Amino acid sequence: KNLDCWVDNEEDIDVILKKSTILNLDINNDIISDISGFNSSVITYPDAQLVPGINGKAIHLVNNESSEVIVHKAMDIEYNDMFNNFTVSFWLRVPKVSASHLEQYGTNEYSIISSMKKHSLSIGSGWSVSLKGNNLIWTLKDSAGEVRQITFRDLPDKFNAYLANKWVFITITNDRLSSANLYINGVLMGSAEITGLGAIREDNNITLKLDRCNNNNQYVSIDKFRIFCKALNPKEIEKLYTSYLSITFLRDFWGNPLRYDTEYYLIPVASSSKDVQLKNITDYMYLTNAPSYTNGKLNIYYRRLYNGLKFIIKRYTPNNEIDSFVKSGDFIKLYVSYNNNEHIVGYPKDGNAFNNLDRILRVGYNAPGIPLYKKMEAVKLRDLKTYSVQLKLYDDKNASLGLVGTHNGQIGNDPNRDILIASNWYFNHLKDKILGCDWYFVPTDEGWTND
Ligand SMILES: CC(=O)N[C@H]1[C@H](O[C@@H]2[C@H](O[C@@]3(C(=O)O)C[C@H](O)[C@@H](NC(C)=O)[C@H]([C@H](O)[C@@H](CO)O[C@]4(C(=O)O)C[C@H](O)[C@@H](NC(C)=O)[C@H]([C@H](O)[C@H](O)CO)O4)O3)[C@@H](O)[C@H](O[C@H]3[C@H](O)[C@@H](O)[C@H](OCC[Si](C)(C)C)O[C@@H]3CO)O[C@@H]2CO)O[C@H](CO)[C@H](O)[C@@H]1O[C@@H]1O[C@H](CO)[C@H](O)[C@H](O[C@]2(C(=O)O)C[C@H](O)[C@@H](NC(C)=O)[C@H]([C@H](O)[C@H](O)CO)O2)[C@H]1O
Repeated sequence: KNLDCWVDNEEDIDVILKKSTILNLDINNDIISDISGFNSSVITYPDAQLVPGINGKAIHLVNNESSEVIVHKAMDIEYNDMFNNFTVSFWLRVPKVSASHLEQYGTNEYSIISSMKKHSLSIGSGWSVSLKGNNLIWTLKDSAGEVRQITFRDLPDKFNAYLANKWVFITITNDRLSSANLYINGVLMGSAEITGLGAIREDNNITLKLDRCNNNNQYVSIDKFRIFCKALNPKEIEKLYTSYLSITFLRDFWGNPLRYDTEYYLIPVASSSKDVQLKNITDYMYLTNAPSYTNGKLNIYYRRLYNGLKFIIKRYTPNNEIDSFVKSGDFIKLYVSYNNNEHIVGYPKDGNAFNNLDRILRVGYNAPGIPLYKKMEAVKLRDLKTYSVQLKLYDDKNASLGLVGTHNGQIGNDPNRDILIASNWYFNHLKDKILGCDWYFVPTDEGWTND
């Protein structure tokens, strides 16, 4: 803590994050402003775009020189990082680079955030955040012209990868008396020795914009951009990361808010390589293997997306109000979209159920006279870091029919399958690290396109 900023009380992480923050980009009524107490100024150019963020709206940048945000560092923070420790933390969302783009822009490195005066592949001093292929780069440069750099390679499985259009949380801490550490989602991804460079003298503006990017199509989103005047520690990091994740909103596979009337494919967290298939209208659902995509020469692979059943969420009692956002604790009707029709998902009174308890879900059941329970509550009962949802079924008396999940079993002469069910069993295993009632809601997205 020798080169850290504040000098008061080294115990309360919550209070430490606040007191040590020196720049803080928040967005309110469509304006980006600094919300640390320093009131640095931010100038939002004309083509800076706002999109859903992990908690309110975020900044979306596209590839024209008029899509940018500038921060004019205030008087009393202007120089902080010339010698002291600083930490930069932000949420990022980069689209899965298409294999074509990996071929033709894979050696093109460009910035998205930078404190460092630029000129025709010649650089000032300061730092930048840059992308080159599927690499995320941190980069410190000092008055003498000396550089320190971290290069984090994204894993080759894009379903899991940090640079494949999911929101991820970046934090970079630089302790001038030791290292620069690169974290993603609270984990240490990369690091380098920064002992030895002196005097980081940079631009008086922090700049948000794509810089020297060859692909006319790139975009990226940045939220909650923040500068602390210290190398935060991982226990500080963990707390900073989870603080952004308030349960009150459910999220889609990408980290964006869960909405009604929109098509999502279901993929189970515990079985991420499966899609949902349906036996027949009126019948059960089961897990089947999704088709996968590999490419050797590019070192990349993913299970493909956009097949299996699409579902749609609707409010139980719906009509007049304005929130298209599914709140955890909301009661919904779940439907399957198959040829323009909406077939509600439910469990009919007395439908088979393994063992009398794991109730086999049914798509489109219509047996006259037979009650069909379809009131669901979508909830976030665990695993906050994972953008996943749980779904609870009720019968028509407000008794619980269980969380939605699967159960291996056999039905008639179809083969062994993992059939979708509703069961109260899950409710005793809620601390498990992996659970079978955990769902990803996946909407089509510009950022992910199967090649
Ligand atoms: C199906 C099941 O195992 N559990 C369902 C549960 O059923 C019970 C019952 O057994 C009980 C029990 O759990 O309730 C009670 C029983 O007294 C004890 N045994 C003793 C004396 O302790 C067993 C025991 O604890 C079981 C665990 O359940 O463990 C052993 C075992 O001793 O038998 C442990 C052993 O190491 C295992 N061996 C091996 C090599 O793995 C075995 C073995 O796996 C099992 O024997 C078979 O899998 O388990 O627990 C049932 O035994 C009972 O069965 C009925 C039977 O179904 C029925 O046919 C029979 O009727 C018949 C006679 Si006749 C056909 C000749 C006419 O009647 C008997 C008795 O009634 O049913 C009980 C009903 O209550 O019931 C609940 C309902 O709420 C659930 O169905 C349980 O299943 C879970 O369902 C979830 C979704 O609904 C998931 O699918 C779970 O699956 C995952 C998961 O966690 O989601 C799926 C994962 O892929 C899987 N991964 C891995 C790595 O395994 C996991 C994993 O299996 C477990 O999480 C633990 O690792 O499950 C379902 O598990």
